[PDB]
Amino acid sequence: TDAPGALAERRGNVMVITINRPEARNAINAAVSIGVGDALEEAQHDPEVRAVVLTGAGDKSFCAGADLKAIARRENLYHPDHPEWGFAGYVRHFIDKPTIAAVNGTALGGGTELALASDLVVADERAQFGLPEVKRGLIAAAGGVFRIAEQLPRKVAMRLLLTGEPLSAAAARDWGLINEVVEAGSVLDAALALASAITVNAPLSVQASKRIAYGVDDGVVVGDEPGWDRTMREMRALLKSEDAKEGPRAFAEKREPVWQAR
Amino acid sequence: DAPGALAERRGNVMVITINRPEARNAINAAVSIGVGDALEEAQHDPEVRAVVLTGAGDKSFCAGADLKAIARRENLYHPDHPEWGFAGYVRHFIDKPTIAAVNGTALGGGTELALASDLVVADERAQFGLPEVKRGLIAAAGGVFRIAEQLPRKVAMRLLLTGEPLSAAAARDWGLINEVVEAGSVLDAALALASAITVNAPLSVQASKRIAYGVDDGVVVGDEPGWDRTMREMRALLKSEDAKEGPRAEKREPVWQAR
Amino acid sequence: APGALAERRGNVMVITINRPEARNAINAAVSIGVGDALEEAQHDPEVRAVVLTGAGDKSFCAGADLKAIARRENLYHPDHPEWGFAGYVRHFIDKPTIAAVNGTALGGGTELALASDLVVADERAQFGLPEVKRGLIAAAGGVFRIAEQLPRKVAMRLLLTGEPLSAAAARDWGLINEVVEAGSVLDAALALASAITVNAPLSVQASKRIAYGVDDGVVVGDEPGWDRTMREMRALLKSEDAKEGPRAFAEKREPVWQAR
Repeated sequence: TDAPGALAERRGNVMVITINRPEARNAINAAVSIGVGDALEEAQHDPEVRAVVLTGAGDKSFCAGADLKAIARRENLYHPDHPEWGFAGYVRHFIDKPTIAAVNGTALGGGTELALASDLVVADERAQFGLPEVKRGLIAAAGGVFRIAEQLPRKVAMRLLLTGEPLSAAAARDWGLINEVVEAGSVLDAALALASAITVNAPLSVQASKRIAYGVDDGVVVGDEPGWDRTMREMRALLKSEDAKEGPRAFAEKREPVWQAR
Repeated sequence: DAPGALAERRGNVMVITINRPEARNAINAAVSIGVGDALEEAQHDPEVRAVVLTGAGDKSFCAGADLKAIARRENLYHPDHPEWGFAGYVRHFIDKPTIAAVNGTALGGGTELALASDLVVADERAQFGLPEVKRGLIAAAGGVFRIAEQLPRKVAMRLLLTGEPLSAAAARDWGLINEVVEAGSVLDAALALASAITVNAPLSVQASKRIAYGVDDGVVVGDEPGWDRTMREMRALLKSEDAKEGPRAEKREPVWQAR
Repeated sequence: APGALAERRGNVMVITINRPEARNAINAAVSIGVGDALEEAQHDPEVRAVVLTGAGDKSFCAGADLKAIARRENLYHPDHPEWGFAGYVRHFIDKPTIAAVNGTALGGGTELALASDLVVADERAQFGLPEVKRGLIAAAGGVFRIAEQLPRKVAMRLLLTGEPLSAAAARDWGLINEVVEAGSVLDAALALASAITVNAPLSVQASKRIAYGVDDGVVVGDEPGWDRTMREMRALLKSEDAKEGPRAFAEKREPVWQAR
């Protein structure tokens, strides 16, 4: 085997990054973060690259979320040499070039956070979104807790965040959270077509427009810093809780968890 | 002849009911004391995993600030907790989820209670809106700065500047509220929504809420400029002749002096 | 002829961009006309609302005047650079502003709509930020305001593709308030003005100052966006691509970008 966690390939002036763990529903671990993060860095630096598409290998999963076995090992999910890029080497990894998530199937928790972190999203009609973290005693630590209400109407975002219940591709599109819903199996082609609608434009204009729209000073999205800081503060406490143990233990034991609030 | 608001348990939910149906459940100090105290009790009671806010009866959730009490110089907030704001509710952050069960009219202050809630479920007959501008006042209970945070900017500005109402169906379509339900069933629908949250990990829910609202040291810090600007405008506005003329106007058109 | 006209319709000042032969594109003459009228409206207590529209039946405003840009002319009000593009986009006033979009509203024209409190549009109107197709950017507030007024993902598609949005689609997202029958946009705008001007003027004015976060006359929350926009635009205007884009559009051909 020895296949990398993520592949990178070039379709003309678009870099296509494919999460490459279908045997594990394309869940994020450190190996995926290395593949994705390095490819994004290459995309940033190669002036022949005009856009990036992120997708998942196979026909069922974009990204099922953070790898639960890695969490259980109390293992870092991020690029080991680039903690500053966050989850998947992606969610706190600003690049000047447009990013499009091509959501080929399940996109729960971490998968939805990858969508939120992308500029644009095209989804297979079968794709499901959501932030179910609150059902397991953790939280959407990869940006979801503070970005969801930035990209969906506040009340709609709060229902998703607090219930942990999923959202169809159609409902995601209706709220303005993803851009387009496409026929089963066509998500990569559709995303490359959207990429083409951007890459025909003036590169310096697209790059400058991105930096201004996200409030970027020196490669950092300034406005996200308090969100990251608050998320990190809360996770530190939560990862120390008895309930964060019970969530996984209960799921495995096929019983409802019994929460203690400690 | 009754308390301004009631608090009761439905399982692990505290239901807080505004209890002035003869005054269309308008907010005065008596309501603010009851609501505020019930919220603070909810916050520290481990048996309580969610809060539902609703109005007594089949007609009104909350018609707004009590204008009779407004005319008569009486403060509307909790006298021991001015910092909780209008109805003891709109500047009273709690960790636990809050659901407005809007059983009828929800105008001005009433819409501001919805804005202050995490989630909103509404009776099909419910109306929202911010008619303060028609009465020579403003939406001082958070409405002026929160409306554009929860609706698209242009849609919000139209509501704010015209003072015209918004139907329950329209609020739902815009994503200002979560669900519209059949007449009479709003409390059971809110309780169902509460159960979709309370099955989840409490510390997860509680942390998600703090992060999502940007809470540090129990306060929504991002709201401070809005409250400060509201307070300065409101103080200045209450001295204007138009702020007197508006409330008084005997079912006739007001005549504005811009003074 | 002045770049903008101003008339009264009751207690409403109607400002009309007056370069129909240039698709009502913005130059310094328009900024002078619009900016002066806005400030007159601010200080005349008989004026309770303002409507901004374009002359003719084809265009509200097709954008920044491209010949003026090619000459490196300033497009703003010579006496009031602080008001920004069209003497409008950084010119806060107390009183409600309604853009009555009678047709094409692209680039600068969409930026006028973004800067207005409310927007009513002719069914034929198109919105969009095609600056990215001409090697420039929406420097008149579009780059940072578009995601404030449309859902982030929808905004980012508009911004990065440069492709337009129909009046109906803009209304469906809540970017504008209403879509009306061809030719009726001014009447629709006046009707909406009336829905506001009957209200208490002190209340309306205070509601505006709070909703936009106005302190000591300054819309303070927009400062970082203006500052980033300004620093980027100055760097962009020095690139060959910023000259190629408009040259290519003038020459009816595809551009060849160099990333410089």
